[PDB]
Amino acid sequence: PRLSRLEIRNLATITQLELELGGGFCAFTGETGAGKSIIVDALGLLLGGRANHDLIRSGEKELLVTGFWDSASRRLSSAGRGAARLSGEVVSVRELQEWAQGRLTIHWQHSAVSLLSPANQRGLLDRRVTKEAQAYAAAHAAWREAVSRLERLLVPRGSVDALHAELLKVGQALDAAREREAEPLVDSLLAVIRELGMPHARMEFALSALAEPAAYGLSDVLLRFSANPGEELGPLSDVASGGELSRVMLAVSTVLGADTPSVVFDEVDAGIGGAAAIAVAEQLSRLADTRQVLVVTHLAQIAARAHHHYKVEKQVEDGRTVSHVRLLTGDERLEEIARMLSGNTSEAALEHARELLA
Repeated sequence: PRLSRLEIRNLATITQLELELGGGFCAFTGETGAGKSIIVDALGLLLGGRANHDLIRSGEKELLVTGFWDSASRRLSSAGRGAARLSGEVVSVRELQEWAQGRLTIHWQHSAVSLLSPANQRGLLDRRVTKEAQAYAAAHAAWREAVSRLERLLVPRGSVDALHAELLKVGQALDAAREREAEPLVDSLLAVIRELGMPHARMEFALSALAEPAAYGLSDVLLRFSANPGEELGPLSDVASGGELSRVMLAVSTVLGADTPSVVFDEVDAGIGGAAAIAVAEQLSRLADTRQVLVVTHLAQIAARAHHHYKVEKQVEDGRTVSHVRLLTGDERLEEIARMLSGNTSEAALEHARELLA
């Protein structure tokens, strides 16, 4: 159920943009900043993101972003208001978020409600030990019944104390499974991450013991990461580069899978190149075997692996240079790839382009 169509009106450098985009790996090249507005900035609004009025075109009163998979829309008004819609129905932004978060994932900018959320960091590990986790859940639920009944009432509490013993007993079994399955899981992620321009990345799952039992266990499960050799581990939110976060999100996404039909990465080509850039294009390609991945890129290595190569271009319209997008046919695409390497076609550029595409 990919994002089939995208309509943007009066957003930044875009007067009117109707984009039929679909498939697996979609690459946006050309005017990269413009591409970001389409893919990161615009789609961000559909996700129920901030109401950034800076996004409204320079001399315009209001912008509109419609997306078709079912439709969702976000309208920002220079007045100070706006509106969200789900299939033509004025809904609340909170509902737009809950709905769109089942369809879209934008990385770096919106990893917070995806994999970096406290609930999902834990989920990563807990879906490797479902048996133990379900064992806890059952124990915890049964214990809540005992506590409930006991509250409904010198008075015996014999059952609730036995159940609480199981709860801790089982709860500890869970932590043991967690720590057990953590290393192999961290190892599989690092295997990929270290090929994406972070050869000395370190990563671990940390269990934090809770004061009281949670519905999800006896401990908090946190994901800690350091990109460089000299650095100390820490939250993934503490990576110095947005691009680095994106590339770590990519790795996790291909290794363990994405949870939405469409995923967006911004800047995953940021601070890398050469070998590192090829490894990224390869991971993107694989994630696209099951998903629609939308990236804006300036590296021919990445573009050449796209199922669809879009070029963001510039045209004058009412004396103003606006943005325009269009699919690349094949030979036109080959030309673009060469331009991205050599900045203009050179028999060798075409020869390098030929290989990148194949």
